[PDB]
Amino acid sequence: PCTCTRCIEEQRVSAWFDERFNRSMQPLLTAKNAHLEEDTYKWWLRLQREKQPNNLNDTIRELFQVVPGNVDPLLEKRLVSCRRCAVVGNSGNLKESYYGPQIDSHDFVLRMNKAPTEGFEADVGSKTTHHFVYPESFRELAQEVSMILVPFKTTDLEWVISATTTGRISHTYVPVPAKIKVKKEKILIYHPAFIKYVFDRWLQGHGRYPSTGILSVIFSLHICDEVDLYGFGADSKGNWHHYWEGVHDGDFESNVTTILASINKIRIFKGR
Ligand SMILES: CC(=O)N[C@H]1[C@@H](Oc2ccccc2[N+](=O)O)O[C@H](CO)[C@H](O)[C@@H]1O[C@@H]1O[C@H](CO)[C@H](O)[C@H](O)[C@H]1O
Repeated sequence: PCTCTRCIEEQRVSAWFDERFNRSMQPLLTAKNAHLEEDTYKWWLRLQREKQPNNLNDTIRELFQVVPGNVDPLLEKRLVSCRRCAVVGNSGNLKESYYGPQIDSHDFVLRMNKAPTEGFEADVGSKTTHHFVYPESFRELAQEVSMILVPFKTTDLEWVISATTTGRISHTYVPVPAKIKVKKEKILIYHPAFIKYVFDRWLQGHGRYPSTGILSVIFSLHICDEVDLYGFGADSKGNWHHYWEGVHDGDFESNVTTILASINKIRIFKGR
């Protein structure tokens, strides 16, 4: 049992939560766990429908010649008794929220997409432990930050290989960076099967596939004991914009987070 006030894993608090949460899921890819079931693989290929993708097992073998192939799938949660995490979305409800110090007080701070901290630190914090990206939504990261690649197609895994070595992939469905500066040892890979678990069990099949925001939340339910959300949802005026500047069912995903908050499995900080 964790030593926090409450523990996300705890069963028999909410049967709605217990129906959905599966403690056996592994959120990160490793050489050990990389075999996909045929149904999961076919579903994952259908997300972006690449023509004639390379063999996935060959692609993953080549990937783990480059980035670490034996990460602990819960990032060494077994060595801590209360891991507290902040998941920071991109909403302009963070503007003038002054949430930075409270965000930075957490053990892990998880960010996503091209969201910057520089010049926004009083609102969004300066700490990042983990940052979710995909080739089409990447920005250079500070050297301490773990990069969590979320792969939506075979080419996303080939892009990690390329962008840290030969720099041969510069376009997917849009232009993508040919090179990144992230150290290979700092790269983590979101497991495809965990994407499908989010879609089937948490989203009950709503949307074409899950948004990055909700993938980040459910990932954090597994790796953390206590989760606080910042920068999710609209602002107080009903605007959806980013704090610095038809694929997903954002209303259904929103409602999952609202329900999670109502049963004290997360806390949501609404901002401004
Ligand atoms: C808006 C939308 O449907 N985006 C899809 C679409 O994207 C494009 C296809 C062809 C040309 C330009 C774009 N694009 O810049 O919008 O199809 C691709 C697959 O080919 C993706 O599914 C786009 O969806 C985005 O996918 C990323 C992950 O790659 C992430 O889930 C975004 O939230 C999602 O909008």
